[PDB]
Amino acid sequence: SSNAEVIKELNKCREENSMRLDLSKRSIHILPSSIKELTQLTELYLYSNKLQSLPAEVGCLVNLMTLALSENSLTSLPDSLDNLKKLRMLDLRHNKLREIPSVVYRLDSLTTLYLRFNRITTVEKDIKNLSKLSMLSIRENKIKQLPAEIGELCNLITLDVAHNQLEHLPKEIGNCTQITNLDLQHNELLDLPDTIGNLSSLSRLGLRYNRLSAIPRSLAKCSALEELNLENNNISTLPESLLSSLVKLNSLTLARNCFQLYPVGGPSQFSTIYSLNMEHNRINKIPFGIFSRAKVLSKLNMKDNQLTSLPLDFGTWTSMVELNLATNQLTKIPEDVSGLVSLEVLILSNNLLKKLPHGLGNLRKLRELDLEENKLESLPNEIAYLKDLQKLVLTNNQLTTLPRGIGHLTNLTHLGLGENLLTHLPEEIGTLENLEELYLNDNPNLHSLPFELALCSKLSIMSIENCPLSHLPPQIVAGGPSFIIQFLKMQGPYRAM
Repeated sequence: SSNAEVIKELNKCREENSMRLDLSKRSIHILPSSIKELTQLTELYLYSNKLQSLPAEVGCLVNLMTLALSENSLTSLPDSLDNLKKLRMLDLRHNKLREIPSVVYRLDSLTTLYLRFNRITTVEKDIKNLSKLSMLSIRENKIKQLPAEIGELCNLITLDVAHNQLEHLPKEIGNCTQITNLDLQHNELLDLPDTIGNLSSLSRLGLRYNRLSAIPRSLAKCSALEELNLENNNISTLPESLLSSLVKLNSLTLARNCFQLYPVGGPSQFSTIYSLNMEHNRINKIPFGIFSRAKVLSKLNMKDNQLTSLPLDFGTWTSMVELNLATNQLTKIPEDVSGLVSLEVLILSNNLLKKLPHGLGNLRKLRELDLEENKLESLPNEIAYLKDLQKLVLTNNQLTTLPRGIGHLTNLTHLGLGENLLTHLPEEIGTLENLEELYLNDNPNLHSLPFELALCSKLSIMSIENCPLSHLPPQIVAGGPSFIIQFLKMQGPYRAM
């Protein structure tokens, strides 16, 4: 972009006396000093350019309120910006700064300051001069510690310091009582200050990917929290009565932390939570009656744990919609499962299940049932009642035959039967009118396919690898699933139709 275009637009802005000037996305390398004349400017946009400095004449724009400089190559700012006593927003993201430019600390009128994607390493104590600051985003820098003077930003509402190197938070942060969004994820925090509980207005607290070994109990004062995501830390236990005090908390994630037992605090500590994710831990037992007050608990994720049995109150979980028990040590499913009348998704992959209970047939709302990597010897006949079942994954088991009720899963689109010991498919496979995918790969004893498989008019993916299929002609089997479906139509009773 030629500079002469920029000069012409600058003249156009002068004549129009536009309170707004937008020079963004013009690959400007250097800016003309004539900018001095545009004293009427209240908004100046310069984002997505190649600027490496600003001219000191920018400080002449004493009426300027918004200055957007993001997505540049700046390393400093001219000291003349101190004249902008009306500047409310300063945007300096993706800009290759190594320190907050000193002139920024003197802009006592700022309410919004963006410094993302820069190589800033510390916030100096002069941050207190920005007493009117309500938005501070110093995300994605190399900051190792925050100054205690951060606590004088009493008007701060959102503090976004994610993807930094904070080891501890300054205890003074509690004096910022108007904070509602505190993003601290992808840091190296080792503990949280007890004064965090003074942020009584806090609704969003981002803590995942840090190194916290515990949570302060004073956090229980932050009753405005709606989501507590504590993923990827060392938390092994929660403070007693922490959960039961967060009466707005609807999403709890305690994943990838070192929990061996469920959090202490009794059934009342889950009474307001829609979703509980406790994956990748070492919990070996779900306590009896733990969800007795969890009237709105819909999603329970227990993947990658050490559950050896389900609690005997399992059937009481009427409200449950999605239950994930994958990568555990379960040897059986209690008949009580029939109480889960609202259950829609049941993930049981990577367990030690040999049989499924009769009660599996009462899961009238079950749509997805994943049973991959178990030791299943057979399917119960009641499988025929899962009329809303759409996905039935049975890969890597010891299944040998399918019950004739399998054809009653009229809503089934996915039937995964890979890595099993199947000898035949039942002829009722042909009533799966909506069957779209049928995986039969690695069935060493599947020597034939029923003619009725030709009635599955939507079947669009089928795996036959490492199946003998010896009752089918060698040329047809080598021709792939297209030729086998064609062969079963024309040699079967359904050709003339």
